[PDB]
Amino acid sequence: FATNPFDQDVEKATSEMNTAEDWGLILDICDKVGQSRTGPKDCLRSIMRRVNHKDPHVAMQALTLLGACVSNCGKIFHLEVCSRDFASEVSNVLNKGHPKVCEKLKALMVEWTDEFKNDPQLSLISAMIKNLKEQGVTFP
Repeated sequence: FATNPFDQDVEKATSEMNTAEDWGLILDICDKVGQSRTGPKDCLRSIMRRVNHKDPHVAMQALTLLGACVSNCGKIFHLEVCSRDFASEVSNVLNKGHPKVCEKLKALMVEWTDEFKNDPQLSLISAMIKNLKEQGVTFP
């Protein structure tokens, strides 16, 4: 019965009508995440639904929103991204996704492992990279 409070803003920020992702709507999303206990998880789940959209223009906009949340929301968001739920969502996107979408998601992962390298609680992204490399996936 419950609706995700991020769904509406995430849709406008990543609309197919947009020439590019709306940054004003991105920063408002980042600020909103930090206002509630469930903000990080609610937002990440909403983002991943848009990353899974049929139109790659929508999926590309969603990945820049994902990157902005990891950049601006701090450890609380990094912990959400460091989950089995995200790892499942990553392999589901890489197996069905457009090459342009796969390129961007894998690029973000390489950036995150470098950013998370000094935190042992944030090792999951590096573990996902190693696991995907065993399956023959390349990470430039």
